[PDB]
Amino acid sequence: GYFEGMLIKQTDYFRIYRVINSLLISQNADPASASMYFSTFGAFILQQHYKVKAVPKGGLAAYNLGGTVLLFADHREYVTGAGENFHCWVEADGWAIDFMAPAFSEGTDALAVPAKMFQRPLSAMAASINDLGQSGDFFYRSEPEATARRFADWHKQAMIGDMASVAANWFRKSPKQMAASLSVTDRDGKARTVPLTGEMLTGAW
Repeated sequence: GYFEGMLIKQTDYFRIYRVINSLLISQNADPASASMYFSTFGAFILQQHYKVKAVPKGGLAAYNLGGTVLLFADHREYVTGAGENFHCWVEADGWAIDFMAPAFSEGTDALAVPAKMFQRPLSAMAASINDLGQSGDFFYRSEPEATARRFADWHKQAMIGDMASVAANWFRKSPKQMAASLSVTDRDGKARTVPLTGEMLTGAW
């Protein structure tokens, strides 16, 4: 209670999630693509506002969330997802941060996954997908070749960099007072209003 020990305050983590979610929502992205935006835009915001090296990574990811294991992998003969089960996260200043975590309720049906922050030391990582016995446990296997290929066409898409710029400029550290909505201009020169999405967000894994 006497210092900020985590890389980012919980409330600011939620600000980041809210900003990225607000920019993405119109895109109706699949889970894998969504994680790519949460991880790259999150990393960019961390670089720009917190002055830490923050690196998006992807591959196989698994979490114990309140007793249920969420597994971003394909089952075969588990392996790294060849499709929509691929998942990205951020590694920054030793911290594992998954800015997508509040969105884990979607697509999990019976698992009834709550929306909470995921920000934990990488040094706390479990040994495997079979070592996830406690809520908040996580396991990652980076697949750098797969990650590189997944992102291969992103540099050709000017809109993505434009959205990242908007994200970094929308985010402010608490308590400074963020715009409720922004006017965003596309490459055609046309502007649209993008509002902050409106979920109430509490809790940490």
